[PDB]
Amino acid sequence: RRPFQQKPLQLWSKFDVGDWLESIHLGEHRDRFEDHEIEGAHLPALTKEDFVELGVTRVGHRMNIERALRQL
Repeated sequence: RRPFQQKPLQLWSKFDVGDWLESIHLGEHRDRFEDHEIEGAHLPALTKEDFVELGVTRVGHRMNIERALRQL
């Protein structure tokens, strides 16, 4: 169990995003989204060029990240 499972998207600290990323099998991105201090409130406003800057250069990852967003 982890605190992102327990609080709304908009209250996710940068550490919570990192927890959620790993939960969707994208922990490879956890440290670069943490240095950019991406928060939960940030996740639904990320543009494709944001995702590149965050190093999510693979289409497949972008789309997994965004299937998961809607599941929330």
